[PDB]
Amino acid sequence: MAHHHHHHMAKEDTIQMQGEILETLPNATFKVKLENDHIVLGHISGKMRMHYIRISPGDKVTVELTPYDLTRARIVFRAR
Repeated sequence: MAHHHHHHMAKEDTIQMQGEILETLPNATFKVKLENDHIVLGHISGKMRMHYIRISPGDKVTVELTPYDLTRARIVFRAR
């Protein structure tokens, strides 16, 4: 196939996007609505989430999403 380009992506760029919890889910994942009205699923990684106070609807929180994986995210609760 003439000059067939290899599907091998480079330069990973993840984006921290900040909004508020629209809905709490017991799936270790929280339905977070961002300031753009775009709702993304911010998932808490690690067993810390069980010990951590589950983030109630109406709490503002940051998450981190690859623009390609916009459907999902990882929670970014800013701990010191």
